[PDB]
Amino acid sequence: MQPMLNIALRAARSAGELIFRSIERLDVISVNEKDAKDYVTEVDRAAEQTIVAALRKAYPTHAIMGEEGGLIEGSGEGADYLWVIDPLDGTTNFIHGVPHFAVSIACKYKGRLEHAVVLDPVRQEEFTASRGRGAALNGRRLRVSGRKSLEGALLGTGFPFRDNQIDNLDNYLNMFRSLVGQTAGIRRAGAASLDLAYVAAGRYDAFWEFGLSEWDMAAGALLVQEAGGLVSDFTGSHEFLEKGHIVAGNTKCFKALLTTIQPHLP
Amino acid sequence: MQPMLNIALRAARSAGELIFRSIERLVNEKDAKDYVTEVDRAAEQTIVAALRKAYPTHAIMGEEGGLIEGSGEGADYLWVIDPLDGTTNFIHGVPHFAVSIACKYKGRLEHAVVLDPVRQEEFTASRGRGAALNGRRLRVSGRKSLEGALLGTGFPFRDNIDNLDNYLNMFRSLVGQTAGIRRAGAASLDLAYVAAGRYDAFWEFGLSEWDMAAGALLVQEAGGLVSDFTGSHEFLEKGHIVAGNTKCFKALLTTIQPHLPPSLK
Ligand SMILES: O=C(O)c1cc(O)c(O)c(O)c1
Repeated sequence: MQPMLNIALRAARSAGELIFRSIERLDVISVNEKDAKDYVTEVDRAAEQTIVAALRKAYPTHAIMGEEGGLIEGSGEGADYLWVIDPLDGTTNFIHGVPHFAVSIACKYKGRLEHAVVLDPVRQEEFTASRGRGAALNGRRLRVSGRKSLEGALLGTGFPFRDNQIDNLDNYLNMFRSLVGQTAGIRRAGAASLDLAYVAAGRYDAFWEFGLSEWDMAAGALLVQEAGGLVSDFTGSHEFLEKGHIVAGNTKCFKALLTTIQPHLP
Repeated sequence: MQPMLNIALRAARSAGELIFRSIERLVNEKDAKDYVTEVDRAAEQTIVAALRKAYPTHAIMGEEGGLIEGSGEGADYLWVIDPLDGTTNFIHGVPHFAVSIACKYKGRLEHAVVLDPVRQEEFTASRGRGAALNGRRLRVSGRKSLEGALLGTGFPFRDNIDNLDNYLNMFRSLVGQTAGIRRAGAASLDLAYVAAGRYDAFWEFGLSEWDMAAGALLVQEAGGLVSDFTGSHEFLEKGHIVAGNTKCFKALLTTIQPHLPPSLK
């Protein structure tokens, strides 16, 4: 409804239609191990081109930070706007044909989250927010869940590394373990932007993950904030975008989750 | 597609439309379980009415209703119904859950439906006919190893550090090779995703027969392999299952046997 948000939304829609046609072709004509990385890079960069063309047609002086393309500075007052783009969040899902992935676009004005779009092109779920305007899913206002504690909570999470990183891993599995008793479930769906959007819509009561990139978190974090939730890093501060670890939730479940993970950090 | 499978498919469609309207509306914690029991039993009634309109002599085993014997020749047919698989997702509004209907003839899996009513994805199979998603032939993935594999898994319980440790050990060993491990929260859809090539393999323990029956037939008919944790074919009875493409099934089975007690073997 704000012109900048509408621009971002149409760019996400075009990218998502491209991604949807790609998955359709994938599902009938089956790429093998070696080709998978190259197919993903191709679809990623085609969707990013779609988005960036649409954005720059309206705001050519803005700064752009894409997953495929890196950081490109803006000029004049446009230098105060930074687009943070994951054109395809959930690439492993995508390349396997798992229908759970999103386009993720955030706009920051002087370093504050200003606009956000997370678009599931399969389910056709459009999560939007502007700073101080609240959040919507396909036009309906979003609210975080009301659950009062982790008792029976449904959490989201993820471990995005798939390396040797035995320190991190153990710590994570310790966090995970402490959460297993109270919660009704933990889900590992494979796209952090959709996990944050689901926190915002009330579908998850909270979410925690480390090892993320800015483009994975930016839009979904604004969604959670504007839906009435809380978002921070693992230490409780607001440097999640920079550090790559994030806790998001409704008020009570955010607080309980943060407390629960404290013993498994220094 | 054979008339018995088409009957099962229409029953799943009606149940799924009911489930979809139910999700649309949703309410605090205490009432949640009663709402879910209501929707569960309404969907099961829908399914069972449709099935028995065609095969009144068949045996029926639903999650809500238990087992009812059949009669005559019909006693050799057993329908195994989960009317709503993935209730925690459902009650939270997470759009990942399915209706699961299997038909067994003399104890062997004969027909199968797994229906995602949100994404409108209809997984169908008959014994010796192969599997389809919305009418298109399904094949298990071609990946030759766990390198870059996407696996699926689940914990039905959370009462249990008896079980807990066991799983978390398995999990850890699998993290290096695979591209990802997923916990989506509906075993019937995890098996259907193995069948369609979306997961390269899947393992879970603590399941009920109605959770596994249809998806197991889907995997078999899509060219995959399905067994229990010991490698035998008593997954329906034991509640632990491994399914996958041929190589990733084999690798996953090998990987998890050393991390089990003799209890799950
Ligand atoms: O193995 C996992 O837990 C995992 C793997 C992923 O590729 C991923 O994006 C994620 O959020 C979780």
